[PDB]
Amino acid sequence: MDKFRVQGPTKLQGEVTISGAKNAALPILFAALLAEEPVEIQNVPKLKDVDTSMKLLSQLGAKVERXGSVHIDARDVNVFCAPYDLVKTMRASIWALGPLVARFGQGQVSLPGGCTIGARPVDLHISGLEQLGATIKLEEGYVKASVDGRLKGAHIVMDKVSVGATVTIMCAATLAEGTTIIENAAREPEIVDTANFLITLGAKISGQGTDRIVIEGVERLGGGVYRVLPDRIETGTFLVAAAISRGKIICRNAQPDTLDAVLAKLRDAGADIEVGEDWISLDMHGKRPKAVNVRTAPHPAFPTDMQAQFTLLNLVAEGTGFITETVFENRFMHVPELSRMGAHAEIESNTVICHGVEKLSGAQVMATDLRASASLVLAGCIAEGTTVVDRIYHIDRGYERIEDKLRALGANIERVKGE
Ligand SMILES: CC(=O)N[C@H]1[C@@H](OP(=O)(O)OP(=O)(O)OC[C@H]2O[C@@H](n3ccc(=O)[nH]c3=O)[C@H](O)[C@@H]2O)O[C@H](CO)[C@@H](O)[C@@H]1O
Repeated sequence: MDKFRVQGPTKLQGEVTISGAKNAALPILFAALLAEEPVEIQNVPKLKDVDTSMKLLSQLGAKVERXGSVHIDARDVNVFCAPYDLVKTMRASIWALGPLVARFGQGQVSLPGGCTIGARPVDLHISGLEQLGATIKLEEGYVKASVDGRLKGAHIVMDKVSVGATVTIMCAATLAEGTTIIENAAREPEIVDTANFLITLGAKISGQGTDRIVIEGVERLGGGVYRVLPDRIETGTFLVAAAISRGKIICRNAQPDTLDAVLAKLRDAGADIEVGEDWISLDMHGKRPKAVNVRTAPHPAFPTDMQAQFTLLNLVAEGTGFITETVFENRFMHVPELSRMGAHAEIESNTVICHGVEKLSGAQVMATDLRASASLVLAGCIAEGTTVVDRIYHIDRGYERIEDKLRALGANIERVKGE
């Protein structure tokens, strides 16, 4: 079991180049199952989930390869049951279902894996596909969908906002007969990116980025070339790294408009932030950040994917701040671990009350999920002494070369293989 051994304290400062969004690359890779011509996807991060997705697509019969850019030729896909081992290791696998039923009339996928930060049901994906005409049966952990002929467009009012289900419905709708209107659609930047990728292939979609997406189905999608947008969560993670470090960082290959809420909160924490067309700089001017109150919610509000990181920020900030997590019900797994490092926090229902301390102490901590793992590594960088983060495999799912990137900022980190 690989771990990260981190020696602190170290001030993280310098520059970092942001990789493509984990969460845009993934839905785009699965959306490629709809493509009847080859596609080249550029700026795809080298992440465990991307590798898993490529193997999954290959096992469905698509020709897949990469390198910098990922190439997919799904013309001859001929297997419609996603392999269990690949499906259970990440959340993104659920996205193989919609394209398979929309293009081939059938698809079978086991319930997905991914961070265990909640029960994470897929009822909205199922309900959406059923509204488009699919028949779905759940048996022995597999979601089995089928339709005789094409799906048919429908006016779907999502009764809960969901990033993943919005993607499932939007992608499947592109091959349906007629027009689909998705109400209460998730507005995340990755939904916009996925929609634009689909449009590149010939899909007819509008409203992406708003609560109402309209899709006019077409007979078939072609191919194309598309570059994935920057990872806003990786960007926020490194901005937080600089903030808690009382340092400065410039993030290159960034997309500032995907982070309005996060940047505003960092300014509230005392950060001096500037933005360019494709970069973001943060400078603490050597000052300890000020605690902030945060409430997570769907985009454009503060993202749940930055919650663990801001929990860390508050725990070393001046004063008391709270973070209310409204999106997932089991996303405070990092709190007990940070407490092992000297943090002062109390959990009250869906809110963590943080009381910042001057400095954390190194300790043996356990990564419990993706964003928690990144938060513990950052904690290790600023803590006094040695920190060992166990089960760091979690970090490889969403951060490309975080070890190298942190080292370039001044971190003393070593990946230790086998205890
Ligand atoms: C691979 C990927 O893109 N992952 C991101 C995506 O996941 P994901 O797509 O799973 O996020 P969702 O938006 O769907 O989940 C949000 C909330 O809706 C619930 N829900 C979701 C689907 C469903 O069918 N029924 C249901 O009840 C969830 O369990 C959760 O309580 O968005 C999340 C929220 O911004 C991020 O934190 C994840 O990193």
